[PDB]
Amino acid sequence: YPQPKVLTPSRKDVLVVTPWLAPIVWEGTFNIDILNEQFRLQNTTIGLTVFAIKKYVAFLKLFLETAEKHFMVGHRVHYYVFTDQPAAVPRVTLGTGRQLSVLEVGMRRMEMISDFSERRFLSEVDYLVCVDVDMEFRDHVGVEILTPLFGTLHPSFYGSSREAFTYERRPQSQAYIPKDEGDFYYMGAFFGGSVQEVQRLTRACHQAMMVDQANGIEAVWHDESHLNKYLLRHKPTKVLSPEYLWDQQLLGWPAVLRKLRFTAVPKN
Amino acid sequence: YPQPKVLTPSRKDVLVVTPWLAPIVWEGTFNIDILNEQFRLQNTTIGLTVFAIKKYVAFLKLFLETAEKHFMVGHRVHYYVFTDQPAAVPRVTLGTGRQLSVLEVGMRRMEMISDFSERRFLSEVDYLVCVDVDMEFRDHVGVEILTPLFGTLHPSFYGSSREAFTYERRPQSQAYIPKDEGDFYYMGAFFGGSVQEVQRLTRACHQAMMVDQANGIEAVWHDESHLNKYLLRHKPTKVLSPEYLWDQQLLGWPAVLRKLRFTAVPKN
Ligand SMILES: CCCCCCO[C@@H]1O[C@H](CO)[C@H](O)[C@H](O)[C@H]1O[C@@H]1O[C@@H](C)[C@@H](O)[C@@H](O)[C@@H]1O
Ligand SMILES: CCCCCCO[C@@H]1O[C@H](CO)[C@H](O)[C@H](O)[C@H]1O[C@@H]1O[C@@H](C)[C@@H](O)[C@@H](O)[C@@H]1O
Ligand SMILES: O=c1ccn([C@@H]2O[C@H](COP(=O)(O)OP(=O)(O)O)[C@@H](O)[C@H]2O)c(=O)[nH]1
Ligand SMILES: O=c1ccn([C@@H]2O[C@H](COP(=O)(O)OP(=O)(O)O)[C@@H](O)[C@H]2O)c(=O)[nH]1
Ligand SMILES: [Mn+2]
Ligand SMILES: [Mn+2]
Repeated sequence: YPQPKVLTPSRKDVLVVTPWLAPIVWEGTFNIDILNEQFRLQNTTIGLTVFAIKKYVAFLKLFLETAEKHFMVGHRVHYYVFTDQPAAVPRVTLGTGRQLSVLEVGMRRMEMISDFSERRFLSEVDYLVCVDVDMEFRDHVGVEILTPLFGTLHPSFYGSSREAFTYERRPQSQAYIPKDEGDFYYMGAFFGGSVQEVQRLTRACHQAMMVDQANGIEAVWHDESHLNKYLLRHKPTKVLSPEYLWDQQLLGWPAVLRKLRFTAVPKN
Repeated sequence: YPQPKVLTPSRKDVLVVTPWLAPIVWEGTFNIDILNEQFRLQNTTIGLTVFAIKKYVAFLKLFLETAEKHFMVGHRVHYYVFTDQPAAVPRVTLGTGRQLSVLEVGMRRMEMISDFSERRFLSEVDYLVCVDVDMEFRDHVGVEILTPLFGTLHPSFYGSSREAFTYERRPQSQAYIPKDEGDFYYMGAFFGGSVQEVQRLTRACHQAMMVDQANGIEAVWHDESHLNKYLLRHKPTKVLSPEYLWDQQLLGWPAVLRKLRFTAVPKN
C-alpha cells in the first residue's frame, strides 16, 4: 500500500485528532486495507442495535438493504432489531457471516441496550454500534470506526461554539453541563464501542435518566443530553466526523464532506 | 480548557495520524491538562529503562537530572538503570513519587528488557519506556506518549521514502523488509508501551535475533532492524514525532519542530 507522507497533512481543512489524542474519522485519514486486515486477524464481530417501534418499522427495509451494501462488509455482523412488531420486520437477504435477531419490546433505548448488552449470548460479539433507524447507508461504514468508545459529531453543531451547543443547562439535571465546558456536541443517533464500554455508557445514561425522573426533570434532548454528559466525562477513543451522521436535505453537501456515509431519510 | 476547533487543522505542515488511525504526537496536537487528568485518575506508573555500560555511565548524571525536570513530572516514575558499574550511578535527588533501581548486568538490550519485563516486581508498573542514555531532556516528555505500543520516528529518515530507509534487506534475516513495504523508519533509542506490549516486542526481537545468530547473519542496524520488522507487522498505537528523538548538532532546528524534547548528547 502507499507509504504515509510524514510531511503532508492528511487534511488541511479539518481537525483529525482531538486534544486527548483520539482520531476524528474523516475520509483521507485511514487506509481501509490496513484496518480491514487488523480486524479480520481478530475475527472481529460487530453487533448493530436498531429500534423500530410503531410506524418506524417502515424504515427497516431500506436501512437493512443499505447496511448490507455498506456496513462492515467482509466482517462478521449481527443485527439486533428491537421492535413492537416482529412480523413487520422485512426478510432481507444477508451476505455470508451476517445474522439478524428480532427482540420484541418492551428511557426506552438506553435501558433496553443496557439490559441486552449484559446478556451472555453476546459472548461472541466484540463491538456494539447503536443507531437510529430513520437512516440509510450511502457509502462505506467500516472497521475504521471501531475502538473502545466512540461518539459522532452532530451534523448541525460541528462548526458551533460550545455556548451554542444544546446541552442540558439546568444544574438540577444529571445531564447538566456548564456553559464553559464541553468538547463537542455528539448525536444520539450513532454511538458505540466495545461491549464493555457500551454496557458502561448505557448503564450510566439509564441510571442518570432515572435520577432525573425521580426529580421531575426531563433533560432537554433526552438520552442525547445524557450521552453528551457521559462523553464529556469519559472521553471517546475515536470521534466520527459528520460523514457518519448527515442530513443532506437539511444541510446539503458541504466542501468539508468528501463522503456522505449514513444519512437521514426524510420524515414527518 | 479551550474548545477544540473542528474546522481548524491541528497542523498544516505535518501528518498527525497514521493510515491505521494511530496519533502521531507533535506539539499542538494534544492538551496536556486533559491527558494528565486521565492518567492521574488511573494512578499511572511509568517505568523507564536505560542502559549505561562501560564508558556510557558518564551520561547518567545529565540524563537523570534532566529526566527529573521534564519526564512524566507529576506522575509516578521508576527508573531502572542497567549497568556493569553500580557504584558509578550518580546519586541524583528525585521528586516525590519517583524511584530508581540499579540492575547489574550482565542482543544485550532486548534480551535483558525481555527478562526484566516478565518479573513480578513490575506488578505496580503500567507502562515501560525504553531509551538510550546518551541523551538529555530539554522539554516536556509526558503522558501524551503513553499507549499500548509506540515507536518514534528516526530524525534522519522522517522525510525519506521507504526505499531509502535502512531496513534489513537480506531475505535470510528475520528482520528482512522488502523494498515495497514499510510505513516509517523507527529509532531504536525510544520505544515503549504497556508492560504486556513491551514484553511481547522485546521477546519477539530477542527470539528473532537468536535465529539470525544461529544462521550467521547480523542485521544491518542490529536491534533497530528487528524493532522495525516488529512494528511493521504489529503496528504501533501512537507514533512519536522526531521532537522526541532529535540530534540538534546534526540536524539543526527545522521549521517542522516546535519543540526539541529529548536530544542526543554529542559523543565520539
Ligand atoms: C427541521 C429540523 C431541524 C433540526 C436541526 C437540529 O437537529 C436536531 O438537533 C437536536 C439537538 O439540538 C437533536 O439532536 C435532534 O435529534 C436533531 O434533529 C434531528 O437530526 C437533524 C440532523 C435532522 O435530521 C432532523 O430532521 C432530526 O429530527
Ligand atoms: C555522524 C552520524 C550520522 C548518522 C545519521 C543517521 O543516523 C543513524 O542512523 C542509523 C540507521 O541508518 C542508526 O539508527 C544509527 O543509530 C543512527 O545514528 C545515531 O543517531 C543519529 C540521529 C545521530 O545522533 C548519530 O550520532 C547516532 O550515532
Ligand atoms: O415512534 C418512534 C420514535 C422513535 N423510534 C426510534 O428512536 C429513534 C430516534 O427518533 P427520531 O429518529 O424519531 O429522532 P430524530 O432522529 O428526529 O431526533 C428512531 O430512529 C427509532 O430508532 C421508533 O422506533 N419509533
Ligand atoms: O558502550 C556502550 C555502548 C552502548 N550502550 C547503550 O546502548 C545505547 C545505544 O548506543 P549508542 O547510544 O552507542 O548508539 P547510537 O545511539 O549512536 O546508535 C546507548 O545509549 C547506551 O544506552 C552502553 O551503555 N555502552
Ligand atoms: Mn433519527
Ligand atoms: Mn544513542
